[PDB]
Amino acid sequence: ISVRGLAGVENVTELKKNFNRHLHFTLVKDRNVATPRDYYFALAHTVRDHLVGRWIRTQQHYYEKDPKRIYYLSLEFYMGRTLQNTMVNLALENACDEATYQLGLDMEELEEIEEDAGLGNGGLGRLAACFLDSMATLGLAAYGYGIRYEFGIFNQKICGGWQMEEADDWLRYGNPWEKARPEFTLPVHFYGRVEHTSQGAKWVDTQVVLAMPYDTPVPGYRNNVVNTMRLWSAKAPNDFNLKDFNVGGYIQAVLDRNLAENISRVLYPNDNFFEGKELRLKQEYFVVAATLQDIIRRFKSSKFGCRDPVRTNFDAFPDKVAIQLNDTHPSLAIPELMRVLVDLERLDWDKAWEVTVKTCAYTNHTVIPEALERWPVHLLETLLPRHLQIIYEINQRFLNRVAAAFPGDVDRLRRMSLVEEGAVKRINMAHLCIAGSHAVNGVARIHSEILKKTIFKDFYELEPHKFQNKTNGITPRRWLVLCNPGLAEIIAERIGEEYISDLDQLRKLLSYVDDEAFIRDVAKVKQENKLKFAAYLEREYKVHINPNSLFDVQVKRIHEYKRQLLNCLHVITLYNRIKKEPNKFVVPRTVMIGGKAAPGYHMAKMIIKLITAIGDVVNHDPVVGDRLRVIFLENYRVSLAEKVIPAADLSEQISTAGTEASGTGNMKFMLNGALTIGTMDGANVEMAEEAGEENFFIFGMRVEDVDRLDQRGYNAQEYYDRIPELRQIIEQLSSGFFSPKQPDLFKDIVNMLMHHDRFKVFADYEEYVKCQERVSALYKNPREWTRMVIRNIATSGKFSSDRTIAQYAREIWGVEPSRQRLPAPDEKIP
Amino acid sequence: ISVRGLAGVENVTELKKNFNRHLHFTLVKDRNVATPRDYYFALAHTVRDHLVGRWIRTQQHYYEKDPKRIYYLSLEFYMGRTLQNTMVNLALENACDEATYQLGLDMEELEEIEEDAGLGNGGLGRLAACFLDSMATLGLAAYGYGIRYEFGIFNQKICGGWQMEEADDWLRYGNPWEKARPEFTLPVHFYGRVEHTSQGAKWVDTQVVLAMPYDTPVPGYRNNVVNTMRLWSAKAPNDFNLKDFNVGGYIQAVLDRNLAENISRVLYPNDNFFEGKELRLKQEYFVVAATLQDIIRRFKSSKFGCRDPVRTNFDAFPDKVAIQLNDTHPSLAIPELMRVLVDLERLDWDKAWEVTVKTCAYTNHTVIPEALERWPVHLLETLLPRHLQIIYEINQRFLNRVAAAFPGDVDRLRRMSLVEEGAVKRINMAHLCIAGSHAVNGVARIHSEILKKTIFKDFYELEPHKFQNKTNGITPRRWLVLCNPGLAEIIAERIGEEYISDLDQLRKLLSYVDDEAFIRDVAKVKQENKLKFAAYLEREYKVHINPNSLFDVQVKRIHEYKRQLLNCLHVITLYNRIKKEPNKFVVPRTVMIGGKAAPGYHMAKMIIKLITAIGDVVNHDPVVGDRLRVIFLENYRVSLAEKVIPAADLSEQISTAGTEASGTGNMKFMLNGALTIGTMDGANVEMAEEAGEENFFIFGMRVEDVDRLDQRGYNAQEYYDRIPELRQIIEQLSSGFFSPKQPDLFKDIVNMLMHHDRFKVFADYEEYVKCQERVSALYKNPREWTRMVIRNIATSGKFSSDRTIAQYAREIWGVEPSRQRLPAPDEKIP
Ligand SMILES: O=c1[nH]cnc2c1ncn2[C@@H]1O[C@H](COP(=O)(O)O)[C@@H](O)[C@H]1O
Ligand SMILES: O=c1[nH]cnc2c1ncn2[C@@H]1O[C@H](COP(=O)(O)O)[C@@H](O)[C@H]1O
Ligand SMILES: *Cc1c(COP(=O)(O)O)cnc(C)c1O
Ligand SMILES: *Cc1c(COP(=O)(O)O)cnc(C)c1O
Ligand SMILES: NC(=O)[C@H]1O[C@H](CO)[C@@H](O)[C@H](O)[C@H]1O
Ligand SMILES: NC(=O)[C@H]1O[C@H](CO)[C@@H](O)[C@H](O)[C@H]1O
Repeated sequence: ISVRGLAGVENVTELKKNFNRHLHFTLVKDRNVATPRDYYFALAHTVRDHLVGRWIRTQQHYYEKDPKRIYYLSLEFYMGRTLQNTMVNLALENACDEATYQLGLDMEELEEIEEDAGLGNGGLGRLAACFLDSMATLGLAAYGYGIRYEFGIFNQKICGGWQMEEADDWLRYGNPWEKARPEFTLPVHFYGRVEHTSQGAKWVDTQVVLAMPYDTPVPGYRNNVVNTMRLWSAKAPNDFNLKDFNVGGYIQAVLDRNLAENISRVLYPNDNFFEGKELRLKQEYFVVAATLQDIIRRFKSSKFGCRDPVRTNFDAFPDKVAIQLNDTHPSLAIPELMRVLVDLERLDWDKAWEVTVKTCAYTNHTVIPEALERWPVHLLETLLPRHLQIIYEINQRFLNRVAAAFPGDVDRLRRMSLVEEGAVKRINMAHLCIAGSHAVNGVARIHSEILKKTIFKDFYELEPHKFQNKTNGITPRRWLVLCNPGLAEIIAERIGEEYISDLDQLRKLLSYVDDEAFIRDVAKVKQENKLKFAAYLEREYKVHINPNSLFDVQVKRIHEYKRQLLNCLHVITLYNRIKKEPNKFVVPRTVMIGGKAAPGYHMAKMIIKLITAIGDVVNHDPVVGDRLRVIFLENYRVSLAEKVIPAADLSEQISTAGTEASGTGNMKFMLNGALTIGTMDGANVEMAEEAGEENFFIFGMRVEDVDRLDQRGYNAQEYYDRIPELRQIIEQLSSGFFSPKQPDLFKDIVNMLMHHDRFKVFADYEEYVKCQERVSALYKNPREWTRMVIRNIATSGKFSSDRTIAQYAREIWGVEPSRQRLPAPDEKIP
Repeated sequence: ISVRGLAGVENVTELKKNFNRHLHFTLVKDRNVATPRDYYFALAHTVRDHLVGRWIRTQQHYYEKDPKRIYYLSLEFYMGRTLQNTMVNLALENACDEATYQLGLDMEELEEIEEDAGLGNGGLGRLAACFLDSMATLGLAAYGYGIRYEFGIFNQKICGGWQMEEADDWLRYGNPWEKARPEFTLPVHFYGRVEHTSQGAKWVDTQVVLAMPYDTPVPGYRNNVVNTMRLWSAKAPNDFNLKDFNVGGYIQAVLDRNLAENISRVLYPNDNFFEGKELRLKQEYFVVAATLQDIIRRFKSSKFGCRDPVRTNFDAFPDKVAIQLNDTHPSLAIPELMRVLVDLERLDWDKAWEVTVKTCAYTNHTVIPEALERWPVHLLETLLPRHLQIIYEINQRFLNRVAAAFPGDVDRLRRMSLVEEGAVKRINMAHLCIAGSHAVNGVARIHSEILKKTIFKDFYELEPHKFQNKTNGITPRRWLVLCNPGLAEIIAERIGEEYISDLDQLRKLLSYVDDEAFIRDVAKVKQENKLKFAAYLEREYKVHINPNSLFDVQVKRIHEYKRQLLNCLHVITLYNRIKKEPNKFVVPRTVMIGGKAAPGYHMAKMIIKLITAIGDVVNHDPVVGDRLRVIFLENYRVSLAEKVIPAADLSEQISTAGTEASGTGNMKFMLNGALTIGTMDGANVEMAEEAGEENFFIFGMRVEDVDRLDQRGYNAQEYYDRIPELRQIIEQLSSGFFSPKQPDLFKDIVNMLMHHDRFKVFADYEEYVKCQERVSALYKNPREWTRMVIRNIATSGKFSSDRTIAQYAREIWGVEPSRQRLPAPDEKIP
């Protein structure tokens, strides 16, 4: 059937009876009233059973051996569905497929019932999920820590061409994967005041919120290692949240508990954009305060909570603990760790600071200013008074370091300060992170260099040893084996299976680049994928596409810097050319654009309306026929990504040079047989470098060109004046060609494009359509297109998250990865 | 060990491995980190497994056979713990005891970990729970329908002698008994307006709240019948509760979902008191609207949803459905059933009304005016506009019936109206219930007569056939076998086990009233019970009592009509007499008073402070010694009742004649070996009548005496003037003898007692202490006390809820009870 494992005799029988046990005893249903949703749950519980045994021994193992522990703090974890992934990592897929078949059910149909765990916005959250899978596969004693939002990223609905947001109640029917651990609830403080008494400061008169943990298992790939993802939930105490007496109402006091519990209610739907709301700051401190207590508790036991030197010496803390900060969201971990060490454990400042810097490491993910976290001091002042005092003291000492290294450089001092003066004073969280961590890294080579050269230049000059780079990666398990079993099978047929946890081995495929059978197969699976997606489209969304055309797709969050607008201009150009010479042959294309816009991002929402507006015109023009279709992919998410990517021919990674820190969707497309048209931005550079620029469609300005233009001054009128095809489009938009009933509907887009385009869309227009012509040329030659594809796939190995994690491990965390199978799952009950 | 069933070889082994399965696979723990709480859950899941098989076949059975269905609507269901009860009804107790023992654990210790299901206030809610157990034991196709409050009755804490209320988070650790059924969610409407169009009215522009059901199994006693208790939870729709667009904030819209979900958040802690708050009205309509939809759906399938006459003829509705209204809380069921039949199904008014009256039956529970539900019309008008219109039409037609029967009686018309004019117009829910039901019943003989003679006189004259009586009862399973296995065993030793589901058989014990061994045994178990309770007291609450003294207990909600104050006066009297003649012998007594006061009931809370104030004085007077102890039993609840009642010698049921509709705690004490001192009120009359007044300590005014006094005019000064012992107490209260630091602390109590005592506490004072002297006299003669006890126990059979349900069944519902074992639980999987 494929290498989804063995469908053993004993195990298919065992699976079936357990499927029936759960349907009866767990779901309390009988075959006669059971629905697909019930069947899905019986299977999920049956699969979950197989990894609890491993989960328990893994955790027990780490307790016995006591290795260095990795803590990955992130406010986002974009997990997606987890049934199939679990089957894959446990080699259960074929057995489950068989068993459910014998039970008379379609596993694929059941898999579609599982709700996505959308606890993230985009790249940053998905990176975290890929990292977890890799850390488990490389046998690292690693823990993912976050917030268990009951409402994840909103579900997007397109009404009359506009985006409609609706609550994502992913827990509505339950989550069979998590395991509530109410017994490990912890208290978290807010507000209050600071009392300076005799021997130390005291954080007093605080409001308490309880943090209840929920553990989700993270299975490694076929090595019997099951790590833990601990997500916190906010709960109100039953005392003060009722006990602070003297009139108000007993009922009202019970109803008001949903005020402290609102902390983990909803994820903030902003991607690369900072909103300074108090609720967000609360979520940030919440995950940090609870997580650290758990970290120190585990440390206090270790082998110190037995003997060792005997005396809670936190000198070994950094040798046993490593906490990674995913962006600046969990930045309060630094001042929080100091508060606990200084205020509670009573270490001296300096010893405490040495410990903190040595255990903390920060990852930066963007250079755009509007994404930078600068919290107003009046907020920190009220909500976390002691942390503010600690931050001012960290700043004081740091700045003294600076003054001593750069005597007289008074502007450097203000530029480096953690405190920003002006309208309102703010705290620059990124500066905090750099000062309190022993390593700061970028997510792609160019981005990392940009940090050193630009944004964090002064910091780099002060401590050059802190700055590193760790190019992002993706997991070949979910992003290849899981979503594209067909491609994975034909690869395995030639080079075996060891590449799933050693993607570098994909290079061996280079020697099949002239192989006639392989070229035929690679081209076959991509055609099978396109057919399946074309079907799904009419199945769930309804209104036909042509599977023979080139599948041109751009799926990612809607942003001005990602330039879906630049993609829009090209689509309109194709349309206009066709209308000019109808009877001329052009390569057919189905251009699919999908992505979510943050609720408050007016421009982003205006862009989604434009895309659908273009499709209304293009898709109903009889002269165009089936040569051009413009489709907006609704509710783009992980599970949807797993469907489109394997069906794509062309991947659009056209951000303005120097704005996309890395990107990861780009890597997903590369490993799945799509060719890339893009700019020399983020990881695009390393991908072209790995595959050879001849096998990549690169165009537009490089970072240096962008800066030159800025010195000069960017003027969009010039481009408007010198390109008639461009001029024709802008005037079509301006006159209502795309919005008849509302002729001025797109005035904001045009106005912006002409007068305040921060991302110079026009500057790359000519080179973009010229370059698009070259891919259409190559697509006309099936054999050569597929051969270039094989050059990409065969060369994508460097982009596996296993490689990324192995580097973080050795260069930042100080631990050694290991592909050693944990001693089986075998029963045991001590 | 006792007759807690057989501890079979095969089953103790089977239980153990299943206990281990769950501890591993369900709880995901290993013996080395498992806590008592974990052990409790493993056991609970192991026990729950045994009744799912029966649950499924019972429900399937009712679907096949299609008998008449009973629907018990109640806003309260005071269930208490459910582990032991389940073991008892399944004959699993000894097997579980053995198995857990072999596993090295104490079942009793684990049982103490289960949280009480406090979804009720007192009598009314507990009656509902006892009724469910009985309906299952008598094989009735019955369903309990209510609200799944996430916060039940508050937990009471005594701080400095005052009651402190704190949220009852009973779901904090989970509920292994319920089974969420999100797939059966239903929509419920609120607000909106009525559109009268061509063919009928239309309820339009409503706000929708979703009702999600949760089923809990209700096992009958050893007959393999497992009925269902369906509790609704409020959920916000994800559309409009987000989709009603045009600025407000996306975050705020998601946070505001906890506004529609507040409906099932907390139970209203009022016992026999009406609070006209909008939230309460919402809860009331919520349970009714959801429940009825479920009722009609099941009806539409029946055997009509196949064939029968063919044409949704609701003429057979009453032959297939019976809905019992527990008090007036679910009274909206009447106008709601009309709205669905008339507005949706389009039946004519008259046919619809005939159906409604024939399926609905109402139970009244109190005669005090402040407990009567009179909803302001402006509330109904805004929240349920169509129901108000239907109510006015029901009233219109009813009043026309009245006018036609009593021509010219214009005052009768206003007195009978469902609409009350005055300050604000109100709707008298009780009148609604009488007009729309085919049977109205009281809960004890005297109470029922009082309804006919007083409160509902006019209604009785119009339709005498509607009024009936159904004396309350309690379940011998939880209230005897479960809480007092020792007494149950010695009874079984003489007369067998058939009395557990046939309590009348307890009469056979009369012939052992002179049996020397039996008297010794009955007295032995009561001494063992008192010792165990005396221990528990120091264990969990700490500060000694003497097990040899008489256990004088009064446990029920704190009310002015229940007269804990009258009990207080006697206690102070005993104290004062002792202080007068210290060296005189008196029978030692530990007087235990326990109960919860509604948060807003100032007087009730003042009484709790008095009780503790008396104990502070009495309990620390060296002259008193161990002859008198005053203890306030904290957080009185079902699980606590199961501990004190079996340890009581004297039961206090001293409400003012004509105020306690029935009572049930009284019956609990009678079946457990305590003698009763009380007034001729509620069921007390029938209990004395059953045991013989010679075996009962009756005192005080009868109903007739109370009325005579009211004609005359009650003047408390008289009693104050003529009784020096009484005068001495009032002056002790008045001068701070019981509250040194705050001398005027109890001025409200004294003021009330002297000037506005609605329940004439002073009027029964003399006869009360005189009567208390007679029980002390009898207690001095152990042999005769125990013989009188045997006369009570042997004669309590009439007070089993099996008898009550069998009457409701035959005289109101029109169904025949059956003690037939359902065809085993045996596997099966169709
Ligand atoms: O005190 C202890 N005795 C024995 N095993 C322990 C103890 N503390 C932790 N463990 C084991 O280590 C696992 C790790 O627990 P953690 O504290 O949540 O990381 C637990 O599930 C147990 O298997
Ligand atoms: O359409 C049907 N076919 C077969 N069994 C049914 C059907 N509807 C209900 N049942 C059975 O009747 C039980 C009663 O379901 P209820 O509707 O919740 O009362 C179900 O759990 C099934 O065993
Ligand atoms: C991989 C992924 C992303 C990141 O895509 P980019 O193109 O790097 O912006 C975002 N959303 C989803 C659903 C993803 O799977
Ligand atoms: C039985 C019971 C009641 C009812 O007692 P009464 O004395 O009738 O008022 C109230 N609360 C609890 C906990 C009960 O078990
Ligand atoms: N999605 C994102 O917010 C950011 O982090 C991702 C993961 O590091 C990057 O690939 C992306 O370029 C950046 O905008
Ligand atoms: N507890 C109560 O509210 C009421 O209903 C109970 C059950 O019918 C009665 O026994 C009680 O006398 C009455 O006050």
